[PDB]
Amino acid sequence: SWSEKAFSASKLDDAIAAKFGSLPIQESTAIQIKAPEIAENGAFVPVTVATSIPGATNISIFTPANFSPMVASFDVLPRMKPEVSLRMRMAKTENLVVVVQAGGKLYRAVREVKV
Amino acid sequence: SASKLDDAIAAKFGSLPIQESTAIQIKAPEIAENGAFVPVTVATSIPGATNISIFTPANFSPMVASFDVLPRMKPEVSLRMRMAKTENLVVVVQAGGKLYRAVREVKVTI
Amino acid sequence: SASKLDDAIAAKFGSLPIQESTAIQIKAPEIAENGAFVPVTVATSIPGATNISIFTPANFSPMVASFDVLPRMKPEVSLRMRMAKTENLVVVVQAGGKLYRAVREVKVTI
Amino acid sequence: SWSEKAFSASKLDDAIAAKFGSLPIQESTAIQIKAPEIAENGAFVPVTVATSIPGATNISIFTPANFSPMVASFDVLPRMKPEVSLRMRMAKTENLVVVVQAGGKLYRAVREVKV
Repeated sequence: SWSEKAFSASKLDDAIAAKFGSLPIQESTAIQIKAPEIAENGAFVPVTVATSIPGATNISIFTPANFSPMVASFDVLPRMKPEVSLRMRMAKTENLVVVVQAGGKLYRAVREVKV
Repeated sequence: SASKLDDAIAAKFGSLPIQESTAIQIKAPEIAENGAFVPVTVATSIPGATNISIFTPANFSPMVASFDVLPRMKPEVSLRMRMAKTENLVVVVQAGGKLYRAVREVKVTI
Repeated sequence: SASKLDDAIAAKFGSLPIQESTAIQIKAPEIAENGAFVPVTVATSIPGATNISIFTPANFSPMVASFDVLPRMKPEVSLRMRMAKTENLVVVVQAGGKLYRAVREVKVTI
Repeated sequence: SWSEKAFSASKLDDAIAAKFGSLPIQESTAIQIKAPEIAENGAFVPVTVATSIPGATNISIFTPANFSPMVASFDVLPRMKPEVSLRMRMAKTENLVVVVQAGGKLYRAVREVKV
């Protein structure tokens, strides 16, 4: 498990690098993720992501456990109060990782969904 | 007008068959005030949708948003568009190697 | 890449002959820092130019600026572009029923 | 002359309406116009226009005397510190009128160039 967490952390960093490049990243409370705290085994979990970060031009959603870690990417003109919804099947307890690009900077937020 | 829209669509998606579809929902006010921020929501129930894109052919930037998704996620996008003039919102969904489209007009008043 | 650029050009100008031209000047740094605002200046000496347009095919909005002018005004445009990655600036001038183009790359560093 | 000024004022308002529509307009000091105060008869006058207005997506330049009053229009993505230069022949003493569109609002500035 600890080993698994280290490997899935490794996957995530590479996938972010693959998408945005080697951009400095920070944690932000200006990213809102709403999902159920717990959900049923193998069920469709509604997830909603928003950000109030002004120059946000991309919202990308990563699930580091799954075989392909990037699950969705949203390009938008800035200053449009974007909010994005999707439903994802979830077979095991996993962290959703949201990365927002604004300016030349990445902002990160994470939320766990126990299954 | 149609030429410009098709060019924007082609640059995003390439040369794919496009057809109209009622399986794309666009929620917006029928009419809006000049300068007001308009809530817009777009959704689709098309099963193997891997993209949903929003175009405003009347504007300088004809593509407003693009949502790359995995199949079966039933994507929905919501945003606030400031409206200067009457506008058509064009939504295109890619599923397999087909395009699906819906159009909605938002009238603007003085 | 070229397909996308051509589509953007076609949506602005229609179906006109395009040719490369050294009568379009692009001033930009050879290399830039990631996240830095880059000064960019574009000019042309083409006499009957009625438009000069700036494209960045690598970006979400492939058209950055468009300057409609009367002939003989020798338009020049200047702006600051933030750079996230290496980029090609494509400049297109319309004169009569012909298009004229120049390209310049701006490298970006870590 | 007074009559002329009234008619050229009339032309200008119609041309602005033609371009932007019936949008409320105000005067702004956040529009910079640099041109010679005086210039020689029938000569090419270099003119530079900038604006520091944040959401500026269009700069249009009007010369209300001339037969076609709109002389140039500049569309741009916002937040790019645009500055636009041109050279115009000038046969009589005339006002340059710059209108900037940002948001749903027009901002106006004027400068006279004596010939």
